[PDB]
Amino acid sequence: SLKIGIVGFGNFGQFLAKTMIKQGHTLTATSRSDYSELCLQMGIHFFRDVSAFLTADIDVIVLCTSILSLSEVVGSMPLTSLKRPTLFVDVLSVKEHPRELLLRELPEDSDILCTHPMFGPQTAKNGWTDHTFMYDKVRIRDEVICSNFIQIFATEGCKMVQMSCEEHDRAAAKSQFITHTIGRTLGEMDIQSTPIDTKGFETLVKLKETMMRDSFDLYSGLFVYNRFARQELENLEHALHKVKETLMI
Amino acid sequence: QSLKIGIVGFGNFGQFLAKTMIKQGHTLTATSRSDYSELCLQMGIHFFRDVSAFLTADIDVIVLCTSILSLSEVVGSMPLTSLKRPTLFVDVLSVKEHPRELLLRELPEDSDILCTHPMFGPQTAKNGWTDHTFMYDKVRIRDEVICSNFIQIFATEGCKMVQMSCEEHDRAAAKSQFITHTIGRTLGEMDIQSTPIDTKGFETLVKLKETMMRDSFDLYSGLFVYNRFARQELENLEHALHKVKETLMIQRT
Ligand SMILES: NC(=O)c1ccc[n+]([C@@H]2O[C@H](COP(=O)([O-])OP(=O)(O)OC[C@H]3O[C@@H](n4cnc5c(N)ncnc54)[C@H](OP(=O)(O)O)[C@@H]3O)[C@@H](O)[C@H]2O)c1
Ligand SMILES: NC(=O)c1ccc[n+]([C@@H]2O[C@H](COP(=O)([O-])OP(=O)(O)OC[C@H]3O[C@@H](n4cnc5c(N)ncnc54)[C@H](OP(=O)(O)O)[C@@H]3O)[C@@H](O)[C@H]2O)c1
Ligand SMILES: N[C@@H](Cc1ccc(O)cc1)C(=O)O
Ligand SMILES: N[C@@H](Cc1ccc(O)cc1)C(=O)O
Repeated sequence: SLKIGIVGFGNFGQFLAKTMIKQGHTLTATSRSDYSELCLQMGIHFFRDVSAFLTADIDVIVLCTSILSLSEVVGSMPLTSLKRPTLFVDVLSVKEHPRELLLRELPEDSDILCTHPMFGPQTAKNGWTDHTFMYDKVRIRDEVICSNFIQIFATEGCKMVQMSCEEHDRAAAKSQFITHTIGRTLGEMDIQSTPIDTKGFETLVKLKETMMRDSFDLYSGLFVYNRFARQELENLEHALHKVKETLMI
Repeated sequence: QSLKIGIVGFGNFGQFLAKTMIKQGHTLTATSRSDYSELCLQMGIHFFRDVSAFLTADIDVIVLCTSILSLSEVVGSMPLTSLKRPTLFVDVLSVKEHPRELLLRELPEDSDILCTHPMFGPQTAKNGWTDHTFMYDKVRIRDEVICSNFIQIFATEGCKMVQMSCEEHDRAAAKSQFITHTIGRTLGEMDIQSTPIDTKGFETLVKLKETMMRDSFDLYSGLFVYNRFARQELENLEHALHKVKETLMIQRT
């Protein structure tokens, strides 16, 4: 049982909180917007003031804010007020950025665990089993607390993948970022089902619908803060152009 | 007497009203600028992200719970021709001449208008609404049954029921609640602290400060910008403080 504080209690913060509560951990939260009533509903304590959140009795701080805002959020936190050395976990969709920034900004005696649960409310509605949880033990000295946190995902059946933040971003730029870009592009075309949909087109409509559920902040953070994304955007754009020219001749 | 109620603006006060409406057995729908999907799931409310879908739902009464400052933009963005049926619009803004004038100008003629201000909220009616004041003005009512069923929501909670014009409301609110918030905001800027030797009077001021600082600055701003009688009351406050101050100087001398 862990005392887990969520920083950024939005869509994915709430998603993680439901399962950690179910396992019996003690959850608290803080966020830019006021989630007092939703935390009341869920049965957890919300701290309108980040300073009171950080002086509380807390084993793990999970950074669930948007990629775009992480630097501002960490910058606004009075981290010297931490009672104890504390494990910091990030769940951002890109990994080199939070690794670099937490190593730079956190107090040195705070541990760092960089993760990406490769799933969320769209793909893992009825549980985490067989979805991938990527993690990088960036700066761990309390292996007990870190293992307790990682076990949250192991006991839910996740496929557990240790890899560096760099290898994550290289792979994510080719897969997740391309998938979102295609979903977003179909969203601007506003593709719609017809009476003669093929199965392939049905999957694309569904892919469009699920990708459009993520914020534009999230999508844009995949591009801005993954140094490998720009070339994958080029690869996609160049390939489409080459396909077009085989048709145009 | 159980209603299909849609709430526009599911923020701090919209949620406050919904809690008691759910307790009474009403069926609630909500829409808002921000996404309250999860919280509405918890409370059993049907949440529409898009106001156009909101307006085609099965709604008896639409309750406008957006900030004073945003009412004009929110109503303006509503495709009001999407309305399935003539519908009662209720306003719960803390000032009243403004929504009354705007809804009479903007709403479809066939839609009824009840202009209200519950003189209480999360800070003062935390443990129930009993013997708090609920003000209302029947601006344009033709279906008396639905209007009466809505007003019943507050009467059954033990509210003090005050029928009064929107003008008379703003006249009284400029002299009272605006002054109260101004004093609380002034004490908040002074950041007054408790002391070894607090008197009871000072204790109530500290408490008043804390309660007044819990409302949004948008709200406090709306009390002044959209009440044509607030400006004179802010002058009367400064004028009174300076009158007291000068008598101290004369007493000093
Ligand atoms: N399935 C998923 O959605 C998923 C999966 C894996 C990882 N992630 C990652 O989890 C994190 C949150 O994802 P999300 O889906 O909830 O959507 P998101 O739009 O990326 O992030 C929303 C959260 O970021 C906060 N936020 C945004 N801008 C802020 C700013 N200037 N200042 C302070 N706080 C700000 C928001 O606070 P408020 O809510 O209080 O306004 C909210 O809590 C992201 O880093 C995402 O990359 C998401
Ligand atoms: N005790 C009270 O607080 C109390 C008592 C009586 C009457 N009232 C009145 O009830 C109404 C709500 O008050 P409140 O306490 O909840 O705080 P408020 O700050 O006055 O209003 C908050 C609501 O206004 C919405 N909003 C603000 N700016 C907006 C904009 N440009 N566009 C669209 N929506 C906007 C917000 O939408 P989102 O939440 O989706 O962001 C939120 O729902 C006010 O008119 C107030 O005068 C309040
Ligand atoms: N939100 C998607 C997955 C996802 C996870 C993280 C991301 O960064 C992006 C997408 C889902 O429900 O599975
Ligand atoms: N929000 C405070 C004060 C307040 C009352 C009425 C209002 O219209 C606005 C603010 C309360 O709980 O009472």
